[PDB]
Amino acid sequence: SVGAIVSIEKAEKNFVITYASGKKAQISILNDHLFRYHLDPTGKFEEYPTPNDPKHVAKITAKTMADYGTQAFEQTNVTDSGNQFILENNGLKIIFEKESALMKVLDKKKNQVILEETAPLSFKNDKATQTLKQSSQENYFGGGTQNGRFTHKGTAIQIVNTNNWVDGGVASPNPFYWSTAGYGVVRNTWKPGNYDFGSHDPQTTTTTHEGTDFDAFYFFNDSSAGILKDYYELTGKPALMPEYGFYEAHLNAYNRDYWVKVAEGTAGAVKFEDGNFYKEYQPGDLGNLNGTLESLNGEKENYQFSARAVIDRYKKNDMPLGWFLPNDGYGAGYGQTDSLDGDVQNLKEFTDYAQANGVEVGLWTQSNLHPADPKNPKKGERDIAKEVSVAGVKALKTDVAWVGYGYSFGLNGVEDAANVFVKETDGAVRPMIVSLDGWAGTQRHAGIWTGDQTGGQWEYIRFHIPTYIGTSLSGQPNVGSDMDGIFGGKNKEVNIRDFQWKTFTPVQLNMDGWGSNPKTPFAFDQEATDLNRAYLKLKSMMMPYNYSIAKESVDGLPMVRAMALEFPNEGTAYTKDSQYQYMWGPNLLVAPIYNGNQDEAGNSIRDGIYLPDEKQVWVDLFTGEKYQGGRVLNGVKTPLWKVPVFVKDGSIIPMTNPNNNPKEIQRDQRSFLIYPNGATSFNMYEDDGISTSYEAGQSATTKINSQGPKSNEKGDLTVTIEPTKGSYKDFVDERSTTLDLLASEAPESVTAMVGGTEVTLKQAANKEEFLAGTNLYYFDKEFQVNQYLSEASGEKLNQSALSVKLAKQSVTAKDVQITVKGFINKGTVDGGNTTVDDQLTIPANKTTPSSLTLQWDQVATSYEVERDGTVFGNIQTNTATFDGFSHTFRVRAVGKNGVSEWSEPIK
Ligand SMILES: CC(=O)N[C@@H]1[C@@H](O)[C@@H](O)[C@@H](CO)O[C@H]1O
Ligand SMILES: [Ca+2]
Repeated sequence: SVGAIVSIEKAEKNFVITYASGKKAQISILNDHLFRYHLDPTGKFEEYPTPNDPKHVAKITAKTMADYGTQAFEQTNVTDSGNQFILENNGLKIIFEKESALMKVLDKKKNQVILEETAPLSFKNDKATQTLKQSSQENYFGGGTQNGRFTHKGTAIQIVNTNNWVDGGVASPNPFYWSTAGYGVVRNTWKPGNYDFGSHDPQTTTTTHEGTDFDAFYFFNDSSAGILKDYYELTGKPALMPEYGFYEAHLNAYNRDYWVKVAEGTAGAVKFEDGNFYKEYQPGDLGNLNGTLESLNGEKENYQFSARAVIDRYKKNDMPLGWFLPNDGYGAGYGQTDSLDGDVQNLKEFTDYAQANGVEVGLWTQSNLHPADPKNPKKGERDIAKEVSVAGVKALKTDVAWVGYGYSFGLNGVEDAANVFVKETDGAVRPMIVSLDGWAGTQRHAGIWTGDQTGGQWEYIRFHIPTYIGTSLSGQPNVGSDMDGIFGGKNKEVNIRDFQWKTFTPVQLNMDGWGSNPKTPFAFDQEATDLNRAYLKLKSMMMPYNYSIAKESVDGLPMVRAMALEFPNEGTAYTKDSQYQYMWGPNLLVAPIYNGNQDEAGNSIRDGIYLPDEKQVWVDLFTGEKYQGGRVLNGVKTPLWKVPVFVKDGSIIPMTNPNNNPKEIQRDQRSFLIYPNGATSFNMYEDDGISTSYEAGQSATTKINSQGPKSNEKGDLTVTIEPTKGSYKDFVDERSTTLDLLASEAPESVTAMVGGTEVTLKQAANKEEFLAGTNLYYFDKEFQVNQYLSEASGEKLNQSALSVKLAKQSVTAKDVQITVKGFINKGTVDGGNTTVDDQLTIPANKTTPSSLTLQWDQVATSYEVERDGTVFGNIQTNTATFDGFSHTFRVRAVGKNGVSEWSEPIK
């Protein structure tokens, strides 16, 4: 081993620790809350760990140690205090016991010990292991894409390039974890590892990587946003996707296969527009069969089998479509010429057709992106420089066949590809790369998709929700996956539920040609197709809210937010009670349907809807039905048309007109859906949607403020839109403004100031008059947040809103202030009254490996059971089952006038 510390000297640029064994480590102070520790037997102490291949030159760190400056180091002292050596500055006391050589860190502003070694660094069996104290309330996140998982206390996770895309695998590892205690750690290695968060000993956390040295960055911070910002300053801020990357893509090969005319009901038969059924054959599987060769452009008596025909199908079905990959398949290619240049020209023609239709082109790549000889290529080589500058390609997907060796391979490849898009375009195209097999740093270039799974199975949704949440907790906000899987299909219900929740996620890939049916939003019956569209249109309408939380994700909280990120004071937000839900940015709680459980009316039964905060009203997005938080709801009846989504009362949600791609967005309009509740605020981000210029200041922000009464209360409402700050290519200064304000009664008065001058508002007599004029207001009892969903579901889904339209104005030179007297948005709050009812009798009076069921005698319009101090409600009968254990059970009844006293604790 290492032995006692004999000494810690302040050398020129770092602190040099000398151990009894003669082994040395360097501590580098980078800022007042971040330090590198490196124990290097070699004594070389090189800046960068050795990659898997010398040609791998992409670095884990995006900022060199020298770019952090010497100041923190200058303001760090080393003292000998008898039993300890101590390094101290304004941020950190870093304390080493001399004999044991154990390190602990005190965070000075908190005046707490955040990190404590409980056993020394071990180098046994060509592995480098740290051992840390784990506290009873300490929770852990990170590791990258940890398939099926986000919260790691009491578990071990593999920091391994597993190439396992299902539950329990790691699609994209990251040697980065953090503690709720207030520390994050990056291990400065390309080597695989294993982190054990007290799987067996719950007072001990061990972190192991293969190899012979120990190199790590420790950062301390009092907020989850600050931990990620530290990881981001260190390894790279996430890339901001272009607008189009938030829209569903279509991925398939259209250059390779043959379609053969077959009987309806033949296995793999697809109906085409000519009324006939065809089966697809790879050229190797065709044998003696007669079929039609596909092409990208459908120029060879083959149009319905083309890539263009798919773009035409998305248009005909009125489905949003952002981007298209037409070479996604093994040996597919993107042309049928005798040359790379011939092929690039065929791709260019497909790109012009796609762009005419508002769709961008990407390429899949199973290989290196450059010819052997760039000036003299071969047919069937790749040339990303030409694909980009001749053919106009803007996006890339990295197949496992390219990046599958993991670790340094993927980051080098993605760093390379990203640099090519920006240089070849002079920054007119920002990177849009979807990858996997990532590492620390990947997020600065690429988002991830979760790989190959089977859809049309509820497990496809169940495992994916925590997958998304953990990837985002690991400093990768750009996360996505196949729409209903690359394999399987034939389950309408699962197909509908997949589109539903992926509305509130970054990247949606229609990964076509391997499944039990085509992979499109229109693969099922009219009902599925009409719900799919409703939910894709809702995403398109939410694009201003979506883009603003994406900008926030570049240097802050990710877009998919673990409940703990938005409610850090609630135990429930940190555990598996939060594994199947999340906040989509600040304002929406998404609790997807993930199983086939139904009542006798055919609705899905949704158990375990965690609504945080006992003081907070939650509003059903679609219906307006209000719910009180501090509770987990069981038995929430969800029909097929619906996915459980609740607005945080107080929310401001920037919206736009429904659209099928970014060029259909009306840039001379702006719209705000608002749920006034005290004083709330939003920062709307925007830029040119496509270039690197956002990195060089070419963006604008608009700050919106709602200053209204409390949930369900009457008062003055003042909505303010502050002057837009910043500019960018094709910025539109002149815009008309809509406010939709959820309200239960017609208001007393509505006035407006624009840049300090009144604007006379007339009251509309009807919806038609309101939607035709401006400088108007209107109390609308038939306000439909999503008309497509009203019409798909067969419900009106009418809410009451106060809607306010202002004429076009300069958003840069003039603010907006709307004032509403007699503003109220009131409905009955479910679980609104938790006050003891004296007149309600306290409730009177199947075990498996870990599923306890509890029963009692019938008082009460429902009951509530407290399960280890967590309140489960909406229990509509006299039994309830609690599972997912390795516990205590107080119940109470619920009448029309509050609850009963809690029964005594049962075990
Ligand atoms: C993990 C992975 O690479 N999956 C891909 C799948 O997404 C697709 O690109 C397919 C070719 O159509 O090849 C697979 O290798
Ligand atoms: Ca094909």
